[PDB]
Amino acid sequence: AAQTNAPWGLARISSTSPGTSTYYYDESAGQGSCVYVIDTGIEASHPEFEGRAQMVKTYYYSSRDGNGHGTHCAGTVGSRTYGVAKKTQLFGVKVLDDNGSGQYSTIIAGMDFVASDKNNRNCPKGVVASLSLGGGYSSSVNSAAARLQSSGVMVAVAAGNNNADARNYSPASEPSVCTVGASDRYDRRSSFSNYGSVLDIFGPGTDILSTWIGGSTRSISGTSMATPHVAGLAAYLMTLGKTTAASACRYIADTANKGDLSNIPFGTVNLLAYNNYQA
Ligand SMILES: [Ca+2]
Repeated sequence: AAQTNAPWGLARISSTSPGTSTYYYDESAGQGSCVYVIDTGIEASHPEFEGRAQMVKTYYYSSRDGNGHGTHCAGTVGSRTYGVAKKTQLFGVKVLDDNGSGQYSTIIAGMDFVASDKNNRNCPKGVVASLSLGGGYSSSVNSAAARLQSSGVMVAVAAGNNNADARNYSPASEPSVCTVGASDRYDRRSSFSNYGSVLDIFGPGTDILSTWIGGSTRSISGTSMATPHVAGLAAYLMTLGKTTAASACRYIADTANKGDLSNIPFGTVNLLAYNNYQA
């Protein structure tokens, strides 16, 4: 399949070189997988999701995304137009309020909640959890992500937006999950993106067009926007039979575009998520 004039990041994770705008992909498009977006929620009514999104939990007085963040990240995962894996099932878990603030212990709860709930869902092709959130370092927050991964969910986490070494941030530093740094449309590391030997992979993070609440779209930036590109890619790869939830971070690294980003500090992998479809 081909989707012309695509947001740059979808074209980028289907290309070897920057500077084009078509997204080349296999039409199975994540059918039969599932992705949990752990965030401010998902406006499931947004037609872009076409009936393929459900809130299934909240830790606040409402399950709605009243912030837009969770809706945008979810759109990059799996909206019809702006998503990677256009036919995956989406599940929302609202751990962030509407200003986009969550206490750790609520983030921990929602993470254990996925390890359990996946068992209430039909996801024959694999299950993925996309966490576009983080803060300082916590053994506990890290341990919750390592349980979610261990429970057979591919866990994708934002490396963080301070321009540092992500080894001081959580859940990013947790070593056993897949920590996602950011790039721009000219293959630069985004000027914020965190870096450090705990990163596994980069995906598109700077000027990412996706869904926003009210039915609407906006183009925002962050490792938060890079993270659901690599979650959706993993759903896409499960579904194709290439990899598995345990194995997907390694498979994505093995098949990445290798050398191609500017400003990988020393010591940070220079790897750019790639679907290997067109070549
Ligand atoms: Ca890893």
